[PDB]
Amino acid sequence: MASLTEIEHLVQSVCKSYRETCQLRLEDLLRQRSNIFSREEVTGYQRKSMWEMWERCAHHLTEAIQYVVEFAKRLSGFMELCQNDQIVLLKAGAMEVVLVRMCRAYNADNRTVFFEGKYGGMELFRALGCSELISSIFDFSHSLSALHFSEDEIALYTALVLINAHRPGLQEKRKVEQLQYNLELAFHHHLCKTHRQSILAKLPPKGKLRSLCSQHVERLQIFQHLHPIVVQAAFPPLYKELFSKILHRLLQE
Ligand SMILES: CC(C)(O)C(=O)N[C@@H]1CC[C@@]2(S(=O)(=O)c3ccc(F)cc3)c3ccc(C(F)(C(F)(F)F)C(F)(F)F)cc3CC[C@@H]12
Repeated sequence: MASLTEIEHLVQSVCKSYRETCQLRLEDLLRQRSNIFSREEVTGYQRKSMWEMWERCAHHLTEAIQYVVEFAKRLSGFMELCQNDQIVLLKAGAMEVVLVRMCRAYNADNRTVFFEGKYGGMELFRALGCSELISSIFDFSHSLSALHFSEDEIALYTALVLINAHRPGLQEKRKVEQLQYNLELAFHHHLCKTHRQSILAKLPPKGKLRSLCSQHVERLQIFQHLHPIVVQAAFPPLYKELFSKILHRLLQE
């Protein structure tokens, strides 16, 4: 349906929604790159109990997912969908959007990430006992950072991660299909206009994001078996809803 200028307003409106629902400002993230944790502070984290590290990380993932819900709310056409599809889209997209957004807090020169006020490497999360998933998270961020995303690019790409008509459970599939197409056009027009079409082939493939989510849910089903009471008492209720309601409350707000 959409025309040009109408499709150009969408680019501006999708970048605004993303700028707003940013957990950390990109400018403040590049400012703290020099604040690397000491070998002692690193050792502190490595010596934490597995369940205390897991609940510290679960709380951080929940906080990040809560910004993605807010982003989805301000996303043009998203709140114009039915509530079933809104939950379908978030319950698949939210984690993958977080996995994309996290590249802004990864420094590729020292292979570190901003965590709890300072930058630290893979070794910081050793207490989690899922080195393979940590490796995959850092390697994904490494490849995404190599694209040298702009704030507009990272905004349109994440809205496309979120709006996928190939999600099982969509009641109004054709409505989502129309929005996914308008957002695809908007993304391609910005890449065209800014002479950045090159990144399309360089972008991550279909199952790269999908494999991280499966690795995460496999590794949680493993922890949750060893410490089921830790999950019930010390894990956030939104984390448990998405990976083991809250979404209805956050949506109508
Ligand atoms: C911008 C900002 C704040 O950095 C951000 O968006 N963070 C994201 C939200 C929290 C965070 S992190 O920093 O704590 C993190 C953890 C391990 C890493 F290797 C790298 C980062 C996180 C926390 C737990 C997990 C688990 F799957 C994992 F098992 F991997 F730890 C969990 F715990 F959920 F299972 C994965 C991730 C990856 C995405 C980032």
